Amino acid sequence: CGSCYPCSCM
Ligand SMILES: [Cu+2]
Ligand code: NA
Ligand code: NA
Repeated sequence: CGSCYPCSCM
């Protein structure tokens, strides 16, 4: 990250 920080959704 994003809205799943820390990822892997990115
Ligand atoms: Cu992330
Ligand atoms: Na960031
Ligand atoms: Na990813």
